[PDB]
Amino acid sequence: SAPVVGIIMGSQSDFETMRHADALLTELEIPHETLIVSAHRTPDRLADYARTAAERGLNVIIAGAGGAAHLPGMCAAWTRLPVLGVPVESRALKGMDSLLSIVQMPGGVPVGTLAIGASGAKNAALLAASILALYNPALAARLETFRALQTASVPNSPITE
Amino acid sequence: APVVGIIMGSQSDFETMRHADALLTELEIPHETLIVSAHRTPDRLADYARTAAERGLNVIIAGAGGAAHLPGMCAAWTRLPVLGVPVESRALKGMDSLLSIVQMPGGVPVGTLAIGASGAKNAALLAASILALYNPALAARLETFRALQTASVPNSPI
Amino acid sequence: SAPVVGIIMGSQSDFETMRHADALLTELEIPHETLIVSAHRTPDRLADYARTAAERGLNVIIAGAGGAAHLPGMCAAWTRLPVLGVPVESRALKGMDSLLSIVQMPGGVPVGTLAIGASGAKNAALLAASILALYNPALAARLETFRALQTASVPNSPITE
Amino acid sequence: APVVGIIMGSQSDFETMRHADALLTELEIPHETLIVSAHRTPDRLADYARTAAERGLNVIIAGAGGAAHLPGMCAAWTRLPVLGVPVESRALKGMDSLLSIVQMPGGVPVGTLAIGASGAKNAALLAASILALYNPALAARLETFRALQTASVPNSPI
Amino acid sequence: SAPVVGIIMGSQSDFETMRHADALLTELEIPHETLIVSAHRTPDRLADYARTAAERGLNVIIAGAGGAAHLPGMCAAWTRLPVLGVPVESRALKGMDSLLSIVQMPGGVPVGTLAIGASGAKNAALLAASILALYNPALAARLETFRALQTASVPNSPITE
Amino acid sequence: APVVGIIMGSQSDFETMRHADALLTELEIPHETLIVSAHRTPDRLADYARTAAERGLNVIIAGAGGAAHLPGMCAAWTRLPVLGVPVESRALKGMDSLLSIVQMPGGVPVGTLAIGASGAKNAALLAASILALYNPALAARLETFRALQTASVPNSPI
Amino acid sequence: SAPVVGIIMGSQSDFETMRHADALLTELEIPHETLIVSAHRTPDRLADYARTAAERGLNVIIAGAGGAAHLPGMCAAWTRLPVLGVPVESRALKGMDSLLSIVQMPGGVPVGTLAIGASGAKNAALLAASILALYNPALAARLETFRALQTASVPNSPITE
Amino acid sequence: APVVGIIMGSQSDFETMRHADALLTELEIPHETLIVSAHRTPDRLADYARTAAERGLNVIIAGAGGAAHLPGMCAAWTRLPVLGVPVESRALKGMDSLLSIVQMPGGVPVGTLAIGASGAKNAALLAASILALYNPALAARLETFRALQTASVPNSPI
Ligand SMILES: [Cl-]
Ligand SMILES: [Cl-]
Ligand SMILES: [Cl-]
Ligand SMILES: [Cl-]
Repeated sequence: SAPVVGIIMGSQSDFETMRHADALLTELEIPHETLIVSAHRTPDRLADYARTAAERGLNVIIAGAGGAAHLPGMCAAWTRLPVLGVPVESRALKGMDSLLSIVQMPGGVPVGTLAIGASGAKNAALLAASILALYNPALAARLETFRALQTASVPNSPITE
Repeated sequence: APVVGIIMGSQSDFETMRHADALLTELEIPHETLIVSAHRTPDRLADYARTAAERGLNVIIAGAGGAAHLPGMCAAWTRLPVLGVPVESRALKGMDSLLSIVQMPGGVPVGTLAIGASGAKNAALLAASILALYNPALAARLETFRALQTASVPNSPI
Repeated sequence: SAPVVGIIMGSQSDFETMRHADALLTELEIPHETLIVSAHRTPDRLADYARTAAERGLNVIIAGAGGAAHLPGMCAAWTRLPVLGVPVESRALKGMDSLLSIVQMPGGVPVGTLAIGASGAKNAALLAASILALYNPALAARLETFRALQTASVPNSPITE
Repeated sequence: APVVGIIMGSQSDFETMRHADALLTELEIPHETLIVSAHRTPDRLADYARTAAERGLNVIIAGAGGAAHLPGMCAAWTRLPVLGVPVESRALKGMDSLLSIVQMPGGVPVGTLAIGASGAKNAALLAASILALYNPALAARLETFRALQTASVPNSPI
Repeated sequence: SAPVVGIIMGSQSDFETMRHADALLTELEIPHETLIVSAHRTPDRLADYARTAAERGLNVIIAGAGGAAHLPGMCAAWTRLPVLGVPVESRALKGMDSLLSIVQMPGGVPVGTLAIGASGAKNAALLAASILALYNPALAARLETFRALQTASVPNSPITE
Repeated sequence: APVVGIIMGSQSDFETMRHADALLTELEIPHETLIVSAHRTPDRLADYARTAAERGLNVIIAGAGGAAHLPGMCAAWTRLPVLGVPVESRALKGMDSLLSIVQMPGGVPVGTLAIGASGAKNAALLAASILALYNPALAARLETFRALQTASVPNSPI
Repeated sequence: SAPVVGIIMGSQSDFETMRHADALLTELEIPHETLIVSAHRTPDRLADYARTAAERGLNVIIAGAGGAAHLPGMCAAWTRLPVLGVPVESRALKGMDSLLSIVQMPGGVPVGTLAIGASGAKNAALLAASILALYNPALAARLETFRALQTASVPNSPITE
Repeated sequence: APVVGIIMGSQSDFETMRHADALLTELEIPHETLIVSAHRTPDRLADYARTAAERGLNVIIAGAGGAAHLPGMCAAWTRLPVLGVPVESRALKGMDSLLSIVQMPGGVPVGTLAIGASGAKNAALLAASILALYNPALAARLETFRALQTASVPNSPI
C-alpha cells in the first residue's frame, strides 16, 4: 500500500484545513501521504518532492497554502502529475489572496483549484478520488456509493427551532 | 471515441475554449467540443453529464461566464473529474465567472483553472495529466510538451 | 390553501437566513411551502421541483444559496415562474461569491436578486408579496398596511445612552 | 395602456435599457420608456412612483449607474414590484451600480438583475414572468420565447 | 441658538456611528440637530427635510447610512446646502457597499464623503466645522486650537508592554 | 483673488480636473488651477497648504491617482475644507485612488467625491455650495445651475 | 551604536503590528530607533524626520500605517534612503485600503511594500537586514544563519490531534 | 559586472520591465536583464537565485503577472534583497499579480512596487537607493535624478 496521493502543505497551521482532505482519502480507502513542504522555507525540499513524485508512484498531488500561496504552482512546475490546489483562508484577506495566487496560473502549467478553506480540501480529495476512479473499479464503486449516500441524506424540509 | 468532453455555454465562449480544443488536438487526445448551456439547455446538460461515464468520457472541461453554473451542475450529475474554465465577462472581467465556479461546497468538486485563454489551455493540460496516468504514449507526449515549453523560453527579452 | 410561493434552500444551515422569508410570508397570510432542495446534491429533485412548480399552482419561487450559489439560477432555467434569489452569507467571502453567482445571470433566464443575508430573505418575501398583490386586493391592502406601519414606526430622533 | 414602466437616470443609460424596451415589445407587453433621474429630477421620481399603481402600472424596471439610487427610491414610494438594472459605470464597471441597488435594507425590496445589457433583457423577462401569472395569452408567448431560446442553442461551435 | 448643522441617519443602529459626529459638534460648540430620517422608509420626511433645510437656517447636512446607502445622495438632490456623507459599516460587506453607494454620485449632485465608520463621522463633523469656520472667527480659533492640541498630543515613541 | 484652489499631482490629471476648472468658471468663482505633486514636490505642497488660508483661499480641491496622497497631506496642513477627487488609475481604475483618499483617520478630514470626471465636477459644485453659504449672488447662480440641471432632463430617450 | 534603521508609525495602535519589526532587528543585532510620526497629525515632524534621516546616518526607513496610509509614501518623498512600507490591518477593509495606499506609488518615488499585518512587519525588518547585509559581512552571516535555522525548523509532517 | 538582475517571466512582461532596464541604464548601474520563468523554467530560477550573491549581484528585480510566483521563489533561494513588480494581467488588471507578490508570509520578504510601468520604474529607483548607501558617486546621481524630478514639475496645467 504505497501512497498514490500526496497531500502537502506549507505549515502546521495549514493542517486545520488540509486535515479534511486527509480524512476523506482515508474514508475512501485511498493510500496517501500527508506532509509539510514549504515553498518559501524549504524550496529544495519542494523541488525534490515534486520532481520525484511520479517515479515514486504518486498519481495526484493535493497542495494547500495561504496568502501568497506558491506551493501548488511551484509543485506543478516540477511534475507532470495532476496537481490540485487548496486556498487556505488567510487572516486579513480571507483567502482572496490565497485563491488568486493559486488559480491564476498562466497557460502551460495547470493547478486544478478548489474552494477556499475546508470545503476546498474535502473537494480536492474527492476530485483526486474521481481521477483515480477512472482506472480503479473498486474505488469507482466506493465513490458512487459516497455520492448516492450524500444525495439520499438531504432532507425534504428544514428544521425550525 | 472521445475521452474528453469540452463544453461551453455559448458560441462566444468558444473564443476562449478553442484554446482547450487546440491543445487536446496537439496532444492527439480524442475529444468532442460542444455547446451545452446550463441556463438555456438544462435538460441537455443533465443528459450530457448523466451519460458521460457510460459513453466513455474520462474528463469534462466546462467553460462559462457570468453566473457560471455549467461546470458545477455538470459535476452534480457525474462522478467524472470536471474541470472549470471561467470565461472573461464583459463587466466584471471574469471575477463573477471565477467565484461562481471555484467556490463549490464540499461534496461536489470542480477543478478550476485561470480566467480566460490561459485557463482553457491549462484545463486541456490538466485533462492530459489525468489521462497520462493510464496511457504511457500520452504521458510521453505530455512530457515532450513540457520539455519543449521549458526549453523554448528565451534567456533575454528582445 | 395550497401554496402559492415556494421557499427553497440548499441546506439546513441556509434556513438561519431563509427563515426570515418564511416568517414574513406567514405574517402576510401568504400560503407557502418551505423546502430543502440542493442544486449540487439533489439535482434531479431540483429539476423535478422547478419543472412542476407552475402546474402545481406555485406563483413565485424564493431560492436561497451560498458560495457558488447555483440553486436560484438552475431553478429559473426550468420554470417560467418568477424566481427570486437570496445570497446566503458565506464564511470566507462574506456572501460576495453568493451574490455574484446569483445576480450575474446571462440574458434569457432571470433571477430577481435581493441583498446578502437576512435583509435579502425578508425582502424576497416582500417582493413575492408585491407580485401576488397585483391580483389579490386583500393582500394588496395587507401589504400597504405593512408599509404604512413601517413608515409610522420610524422615530424622529435617536436614543442616546 | 402601459403595464410596465421602464425608467432610467439618463439618455446614456438607454444604450443599456433599450434591451428591456425591445424585449417588452417583442413579447407585446404595453409599456412606457422614460427618463427619470433620482438625483437630478427627485420630484419627478416621487410623483412617478407614487402614482404608478393608480395609473395601472404593474411592474417598474429601473436602470441606473454609479451610486445608483433610482430603483431603491422608486420602491420606497410604490407597493409595485420594482426591478433594478445596474448600468455599467466607466471606472468600476458597474460594481458600484450593483451594490447600490441590490443591498437594500429589509422592508423595501428591489429585485436586482445582472450588470448591463443582460440585466436589462432579464428585467423585461422577469416582468413578463410576473405578468404571465395573470395573463394566459402572455404566458403562452413567454413559454414560446423560452422554448425558442432553448431550441436555438447550437450543438457545436463554428 | 438655532441649529446650523443637521445630522441625519437612517436608523437607531446608525447612531452608534453617527454619535461621534454629534459629540464633536457639541465639543466645538456648534449648534446642531440630530435626527432619524430614513430614505427608504420615510421618503416624504426626507424630501421635506432636505427642501426646507436652507430656509430653516441649516448650513451643512451630515448624513449617515449603510448598505445601499441612499440617504446622503437623495438629501443632496433636494438641497443646495453642502451635504457630507458617512458610510456606516455594514455586516457582510464591511461598508464597501455603503461607501460606493455614497461616494459614486454622478456629476451634478455632490456628496462630500468621509471614511467608513466612526472615523468618517468624526471627520464629517470636523469638515462641517471647517466650512462654518470660514465665516465664524471664534469657531475658526476653536478649530485651530483643536488641531494644535491634536498635533501636540502625539508622543515621540510608542509604549512597549 | 482666488477663493478656490484646484490642485493636482500631474499634467495628465488635468484631463480629469479640467471639469472642476470649467465649472468654477461657469459659476464665476475666482480660482487658481495648479499642479502640486505630493510625492514629487512635497515642499511645494507644504507651503501651498500652510499659506492657503492667509492667502484668502476658502476651499481646496485636490485631485490625484494611484496611492493618492495629495488631498490628505493638504488637509494635514490647513484648516480649510479640502475636497478630494480620485483620478482614474490605469490598472485599478481609481479604486486605489478612492481608498487612499476617502479612508482618512479621524482628526483630518477630506470630503471625497466620485472617481473621475463626475467627481471633479462635483468637487467644484460642492465648493460652490460651501461658498454660497456666505455669498447671496453666488447662491442665486448655484440655484439657477441646479434648476437648469433639473429642468433639462428629457422625459424620453431618443 | 547609532541607529541605522528607523522604524516609524502613525500611532500607538500601529505598534501592535510594528513591534514585530522592532523585535526582529534587535534579534539580528541591528541598531535602530522606533518612533511615532503621524503623516496627518504631525506633518512637520514627518518632513523633518525624513529630510534629515540620511545625514543622521540612517540607512533604511520602515514605515507602518493603516487606512489611507500616507506615512511611507510621504517619507519617501523627502529622503533618498530606501523606504519600506508595512500596511497595518484596518477594521472595516482589513488592510486593503492600507495596502493600496502604500504600494500604488506613482513612478519616481518608491516604497518597497510588504504583506498586510505582522507578517509584513517581520519581513520589513528582514528586507532591511538584507539591504544592510550587502556591506556588513557579520550581519550577512547572522542573516544566513537565521534563514538556515528557519529552513531546518520545518518538520516533515503535520501533527494530528 | 552586473550588480542588479532584472528578471521576468516572459517576453510580454518586458513591455513593463523595460522601464526598470531604462532607469538603471540612465543611472549607469551595471545590470543584466533576463527572462526567468518560475513556472516554465523552475530549475533556471533555482540556479539563478542560488548563485546570485556569489556572482556579485546586490539586488534582484523580478516582474511577473497572474499567479505571480517569480519574486517570492527567487527570495526563497537568496539572501539578497528581492524587489517585486506586479505586471498588469489581462482579466484582473494586476490585482492577482499584486496579491501573489506582496502577501509573502513572514521569513522571506519581497519588497513590492506598484502594478505596471510605475512599479518597474520604482523598483529600479529602489534598487538605486539601496546601492547608493555604499556608492557615493551613485548617491550623487540619484540625488540629481530626484532633484530634476522635483524641479521639472510644472506649476500649471496646459
Ligand atoms: Cl449561442
Ligand atoms: Cl440625460
Ligand atoms: Cl507632470
Ligand atoms: Cl516568452
